[PDB]
Amino acid sequence: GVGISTGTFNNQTEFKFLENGWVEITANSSRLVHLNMPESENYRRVVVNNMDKTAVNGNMALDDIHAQIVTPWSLVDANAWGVWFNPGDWQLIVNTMSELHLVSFEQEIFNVVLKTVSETKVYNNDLTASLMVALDSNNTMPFTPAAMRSETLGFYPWKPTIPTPWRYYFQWDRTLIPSHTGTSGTPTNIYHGTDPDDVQFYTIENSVPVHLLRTGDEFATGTFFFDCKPCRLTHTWQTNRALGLPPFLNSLPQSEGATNFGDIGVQQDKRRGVTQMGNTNYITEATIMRPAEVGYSAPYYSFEASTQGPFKTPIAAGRADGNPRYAFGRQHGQKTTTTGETPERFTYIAHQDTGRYPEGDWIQNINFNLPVTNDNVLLPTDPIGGKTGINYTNIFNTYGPLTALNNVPPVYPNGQIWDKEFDTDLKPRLHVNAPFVCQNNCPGQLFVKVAPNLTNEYDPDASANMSRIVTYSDFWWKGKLVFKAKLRASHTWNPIQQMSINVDNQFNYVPSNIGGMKIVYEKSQLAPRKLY
Amino acid sequence: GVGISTGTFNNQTEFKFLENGWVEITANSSRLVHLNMPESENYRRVVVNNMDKTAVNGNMALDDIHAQIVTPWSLVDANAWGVWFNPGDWQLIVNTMSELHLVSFEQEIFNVVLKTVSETKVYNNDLTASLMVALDSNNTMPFTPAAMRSETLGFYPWKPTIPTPWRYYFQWDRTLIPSHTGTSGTPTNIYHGTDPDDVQFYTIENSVPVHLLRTGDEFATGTFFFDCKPCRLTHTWQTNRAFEASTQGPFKTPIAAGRADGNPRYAFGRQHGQKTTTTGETPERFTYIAHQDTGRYPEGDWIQNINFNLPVTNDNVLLPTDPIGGKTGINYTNIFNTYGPLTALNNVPPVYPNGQIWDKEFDTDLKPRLHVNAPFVCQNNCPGQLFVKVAPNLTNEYDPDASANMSRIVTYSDFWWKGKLVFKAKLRASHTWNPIQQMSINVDNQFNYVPSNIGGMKIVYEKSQLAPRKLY
Amino acid sequence: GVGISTGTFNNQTEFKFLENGWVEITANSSRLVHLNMPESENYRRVVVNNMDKTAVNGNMALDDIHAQIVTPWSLVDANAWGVWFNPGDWQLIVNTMSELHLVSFEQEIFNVVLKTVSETKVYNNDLTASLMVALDSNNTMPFTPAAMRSETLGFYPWKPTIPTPWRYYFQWDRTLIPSHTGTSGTPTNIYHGTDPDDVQFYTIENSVPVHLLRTGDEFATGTFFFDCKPCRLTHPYYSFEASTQGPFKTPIAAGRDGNPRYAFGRQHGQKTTTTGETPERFTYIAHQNNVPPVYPNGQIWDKEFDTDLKPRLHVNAPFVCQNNCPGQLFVKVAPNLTNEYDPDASANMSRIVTYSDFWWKGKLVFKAKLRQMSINVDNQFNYVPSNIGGMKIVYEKSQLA
Amino acid sequence: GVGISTGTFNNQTEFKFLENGWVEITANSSRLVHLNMPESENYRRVVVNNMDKTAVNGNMALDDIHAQIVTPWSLVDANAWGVWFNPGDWQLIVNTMSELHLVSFEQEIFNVVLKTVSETKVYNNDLTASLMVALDSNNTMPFTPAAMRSETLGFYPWKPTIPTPWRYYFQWDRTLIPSHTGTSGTPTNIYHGTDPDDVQFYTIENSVPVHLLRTGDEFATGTFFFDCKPCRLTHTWQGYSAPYYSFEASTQGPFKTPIAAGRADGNPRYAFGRQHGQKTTTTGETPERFTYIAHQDTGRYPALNNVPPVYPNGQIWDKEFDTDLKPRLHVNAPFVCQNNCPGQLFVKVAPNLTNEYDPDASANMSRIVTYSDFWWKGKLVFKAKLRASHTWNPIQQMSINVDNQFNYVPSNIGGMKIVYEKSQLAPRKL
Repeated sequence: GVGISTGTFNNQTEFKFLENGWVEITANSSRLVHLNMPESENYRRVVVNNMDKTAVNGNMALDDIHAQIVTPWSLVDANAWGVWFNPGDWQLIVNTMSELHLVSFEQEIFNVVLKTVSETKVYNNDLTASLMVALDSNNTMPFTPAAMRSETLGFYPWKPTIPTPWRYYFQWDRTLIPSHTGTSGTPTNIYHGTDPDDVQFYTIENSVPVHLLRTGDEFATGTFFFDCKPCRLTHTWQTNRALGLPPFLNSLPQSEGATNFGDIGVQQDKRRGVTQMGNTNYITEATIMRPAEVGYSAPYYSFEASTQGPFKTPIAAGRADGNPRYAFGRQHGQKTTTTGETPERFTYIAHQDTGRYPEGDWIQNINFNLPVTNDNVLLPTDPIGGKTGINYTNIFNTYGPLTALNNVPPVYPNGQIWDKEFDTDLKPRLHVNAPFVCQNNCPGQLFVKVAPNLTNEYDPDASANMSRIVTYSDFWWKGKLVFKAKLRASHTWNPIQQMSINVDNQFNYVPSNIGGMKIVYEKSQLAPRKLY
Repeated sequence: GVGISTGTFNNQTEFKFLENGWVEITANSSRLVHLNMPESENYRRVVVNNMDKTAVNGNMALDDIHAQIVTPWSLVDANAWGVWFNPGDWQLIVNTMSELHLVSFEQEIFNVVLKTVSETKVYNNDLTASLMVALDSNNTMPFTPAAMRSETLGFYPWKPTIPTPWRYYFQWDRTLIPSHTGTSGTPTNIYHGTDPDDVQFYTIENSVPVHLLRTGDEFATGTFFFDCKPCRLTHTWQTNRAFEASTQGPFKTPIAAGRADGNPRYAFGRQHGQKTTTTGETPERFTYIAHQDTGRYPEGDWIQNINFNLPVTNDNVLLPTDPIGGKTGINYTNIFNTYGPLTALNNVPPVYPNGQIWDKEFDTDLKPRLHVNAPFVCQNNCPGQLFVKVAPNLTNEYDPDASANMSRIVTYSDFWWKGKLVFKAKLRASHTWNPIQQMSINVDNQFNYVPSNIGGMKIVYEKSQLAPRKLY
Repeated sequence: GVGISTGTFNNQTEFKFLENGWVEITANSSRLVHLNMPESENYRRVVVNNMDKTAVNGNMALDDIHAQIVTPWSLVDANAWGVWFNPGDWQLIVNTMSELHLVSFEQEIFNVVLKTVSETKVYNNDLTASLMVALDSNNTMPFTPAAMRSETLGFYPWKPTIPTPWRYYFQWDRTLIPSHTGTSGTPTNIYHGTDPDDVQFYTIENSVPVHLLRTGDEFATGTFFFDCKPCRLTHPYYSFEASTQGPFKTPIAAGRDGNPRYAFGRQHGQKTTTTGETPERFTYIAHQNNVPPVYPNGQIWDKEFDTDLKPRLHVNAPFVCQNNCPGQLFVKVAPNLTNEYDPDASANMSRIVTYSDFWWKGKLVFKAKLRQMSINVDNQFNYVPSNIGGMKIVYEKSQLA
Repeated sequence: GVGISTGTFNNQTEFKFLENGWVEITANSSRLVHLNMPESENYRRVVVNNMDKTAVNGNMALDDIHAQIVTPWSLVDANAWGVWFNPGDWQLIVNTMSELHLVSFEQEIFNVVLKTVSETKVYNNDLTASLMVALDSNNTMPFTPAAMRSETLGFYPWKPTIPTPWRYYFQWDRTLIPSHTGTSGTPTNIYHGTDPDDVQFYTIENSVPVHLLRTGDEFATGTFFFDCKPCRLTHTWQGYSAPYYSFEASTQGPFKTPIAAGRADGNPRYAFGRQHGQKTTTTGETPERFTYIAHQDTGRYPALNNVPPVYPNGQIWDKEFDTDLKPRLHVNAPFVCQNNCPGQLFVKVAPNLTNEYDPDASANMSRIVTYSDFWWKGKLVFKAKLRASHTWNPIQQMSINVDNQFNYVPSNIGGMKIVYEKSQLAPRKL
């Protein structure tokens, strides 16, 4: 009936210790989700067009033009680490466990309450109204991970949260020919409408079943089961220079201090080993053959254009090029007592040395005369196309059959957990936004809406928008996300880097006088691992 | 559903007589517990400082500096004698029993009502709203017996009661070098913040399973079972003739048996024994002069020289009259400590109605031999503290990116709490020719035990260990 | 749920004839019972003293002095003949029956309704509030026959009734030396307070269980079986003794108050449409060893004394329970508290003004043995309604033969 | 609970045909019934007296003196033909059938709604209040047929109906010597109160069980089974006489001698309101009337044949007299309940008291203004024999024609009426 609860709030996380060094980490997350009725019941098609800001030359990268289908429904997205683990739990994971698997995910909506507002304001319960709830178990709707906008559920168990108003991209065609400031004339900045071939208009009602929960009953998702490959919570330091057998040292130092270097015994042209430079006798640490290349130079801050306008070419590993910058609000880590629209921001400087240092690169001639003359070496000081600001490494790619790379580290609290794999015939090696990638199917997106609570005046033939009783709902959401992880072992003599509270970072992890809270970013790959 | 009563009120107590002179004393108690929504929904970390009062010299003892996590939850606590027994039941216990054992404790929250106020005031039901209830069965949270502040459930079956807003200590560092009036200058009185090594921020949500109870629901704490050693309800007459500081600042070194010092003074309010029709904020107070005569008497103790010449000369005897440290007012008995391998002590008596029943044993490697505040000490585990909080009834205007405190429909709950506490007690036997002292109603104490014209009750303290016992 | 009926009203009397001239008489009675909040939620101890009147010489007999524990609980008492039989049923009983046995008794509370008042006035329901009901099956609480104070349930099936606010005596000591008019000076007339040996402060909360019925729930006593002897339907003046409690009239076992004089209000037989505070009154001049039943105001049963030696008859009831008597039923609207309650504040708790209407249904079984009262022109209009809905129940004799 | 519907509306007349020429006719009827709270919760002994109108000499027939017990309870009565059969089904019955047998009657009160009125007026539900329902299965209470006061349930399934407030006769003694215009002296015209031998103050509470239906409840009564002799829908054309317009004087004043046969005198003249066949959109207080000129020629002009049915206003059944010797017929209903009759169903809304109540105050109690609406469903089962065409010629039949056409279909402003229809049509050989 009305007065009987239908579920238990639970935000614990158990660590269940299995045989042979595995821990099943069960993350439970519970949230009171608050949902206003939509602005309009009708699906809208809206084009955004900042021609005004892109027509001023040089502002090519600020291109916000897109089309989207604004939708009445709202989405409950739990795909972020902060929804599940607190800083203590994340510490216990990263400091002690070497690899991490997803196992399962499930959701429950329970204890729905519906309320109506009447004008002072009086709030009255509507026992007859219903929360409309839909689960895309089949992944027929366009996937929309809310972490890329920081519109996931809130990361504090106590605060209530709100679901993201749903929307998805529509077709559009655009050309934006770039232009520096001081260009002679206006480039062709124009919007070409939409290709009829590419139209896809989706609706929740026609695509998936919908449940009219009312105040007294639950919605529950079956246990979805992942099959993803392990994310590894440990980072690799070995550049190409640090793979294989180091040279033998003949004059070892005989006293302490940095001044007392050791020296290889024999001249560089009389050394022995394998180089991959057929015409050159010099065997050096730069020239000696290595098994393969760790990381790759990629053309940095390259913007590339399709039918739908320009976009940045992503890069798999950063050195600050490549490293991700997260901007986030007060639900999701910023100090809740701060005023102002301005988001808090961090840049995740990962530990791993799979990146590149472009200012150190160079290319030189096949002849390889040793003290290379000016005409025979292209340096990062040298201009391509006469542009002093654009050296060759900006326009340069060395991906190849020998490139080795790591998956992106987890970013706590804002980074995605899982991502859907593309339906392309040829699929990318990695996704730069989440560690785990769903191979064949991914957890169904959960859509919520409050039903149209009509008034007596309604006439469908009237042109104006329908009159609705102003309704809102609160529903408790409970998630259970299960991981399986392997405890580390101390192979080295020396201890490893670890996350720790200290005098500097102390008060980031406890509330303030007026109860303000924050969640700082914590690095997810601390222990070093052996690449070779 | 809504309209069905989900549990029965019961405040009886049953003396069920077992074989071999034992009794199962079962004490049911039931209360109407009134709960407002939190002052603010979020956890706060609040530092109290009273440098204004301690900086004036000689007021070292008045140090109140601490840090605490103010928590939206409220705590329901039954760890006090007056919750369970009325003066007649206690009379029967103290006059008839020789020893007392704790057996079991259980709880139920039942008949939850949720109500909201709209502006004059008009009062409406919210059948959809829910009371959050959490039981710390594994004792993850710090133990906080409300009896030491006199914030337990009320001691009257019929009056309603309130749960104490929960809070717990958060680590702080402090130094307060003591000084007398007439010291040269202000001594070191500074608050050093918090050691990062020691931070512990607990939340009910991350630690305890939280039950939501709408108006039709129940939450029964299952029967917990104690294993504590007996508490003697008898006092030994025989004797042998037959401030310190640590990281957090100064505290008094407790004493196990008073004569004075060492005799506990209890300050309590109108829920907890004060004449309920009194006026003003002043607490009612008693000092518990226990019967047990094992406590020493410093005004009659002296040290004398090993030579032990009978009429002592002055330099061969130390008296309480003699200064130590040049102080006219302090003598050797203040520094003197006699505790050694030979020392024997009795466990602390029960203090009706304000005293605790049980306390959690310390998780130190080496345990104290007794606790002053409770007669029973939970060794392996203790009954889980029960936390309550009405869930946030939000308005339509909520936006979590807004920094200001969330708007909430003013909501309050009245829920009935029931508990059953079981004791096992042994009857006494007359060994002496003479009778023993027994508590009774007399011409003096008569009107303490019955209401007044305007319906005002009081509960007077009653001595527990009335009958004498042989030490040896 | 809320909207489901939880019992059936019944006010029929069933005559069921058994073997050998015995007949079972089952008197069902059902009343709508109205109950306000307690005046104050606390137990009070209140002393009545009327020295203003009894200090006048010659007023020894007008001594109202006592002490009592005024209690929030209210008592539902059915212990009077008028609650069970209308005058036609009593006519059958007295005309045809020779002797009467009390067999069994049961009660139920059902169809509880709780309502609240917001001030004009609007009467909103409260489905969450509850009615406390308690039953003293073990006879822990002091026995309180409401029929002596004319405080039972009402005698008409259709008029709603109220329970009596419960109270019980607290010990006091008094001396009142009697004096006549024309005495030389004031006699000794003083109140000594209370003896500590005699103190007994009972509470319903500590002594008996309590059921917190909301609205959709019922309460039933088990059927109680009496042990009582049969009642037969066939046939120093003004000496006052001083206890420690003060002076009291010595009861006299037989008639020519003298013969018992009953004073009663509109619920209990006075013409319902008559005005004023003045009660209706009669004196029951019996024809006659044991006391007769008095219809409608007389008691049915009483409990025997706890003393070792026990009275041979009770002047106030025909039947006397020897081992134990039916449990008294107590009721109390639970505290419907406001949001501002501070229990450490001195003042009384602020309560939402709430009231309850609940239906009481009793069954009482008798056994009688078959062995005249009649309507005539003078008494004709006593047993029928008046033009404006008036009603009365006149007194009727019992030991006719 | 509250939100679940308890039973289903049904107003279908079902004709089930059994060979050997017998038809089982099941008249389902369903109504929405509206009930206000009583004027007072008290039983009241009211004497009516019109000595003013009867003191004018010659006005003996206008005598209206009686005593009655006005009762808070209200009566749901379905004992009339129009409650069950629409005119088309009645046409089928009178045209095709020859005789009828009553088989059974059952009733239900279902989907109860209780409401309260607050002062503009604002209407609120009261889920806790209850409707008191009482069925007198043992026939303890006096029999009160509502048809002769035109107080049965309404005849249209769509219009909601009200139950009649219940009342019954209390004994009185009244002498009225007759007179005429020009009589010199005032005749004896006085009221003698009542004699104690005849006093009977019945009350529902003492006589019947009562069920307190809240909102989710139903009160389905049992299935009563009649045992009456057949009623024949065919008239003889081939008698007895009596004193025209005689009045007899028992102790309870003059009353007309009923005449068992018709031709005006003997032909019953009905008078009825808007629920019971008058054009619903007519204004004014005047009732619509017809005189039922029965076809049968048993009367004479200045067993014998039974009274015919009078659709829509006439009774269906009636109690047999409790006297030792019993009448040969009743002038009001075709069927007579030989030794038991269906329980009268009494309905009341229980007192919804206010907080200020004091039962020792003399004034009337202060109740919350509450009213109920409850659905009523009944099922009346008949057993009937199809006729046979023994004559050469066709017999008279009920039919629609250009004159009576617009009696049977509604008007533009939504009006309806039910004109009477003659029941006994086919001639019968004596």
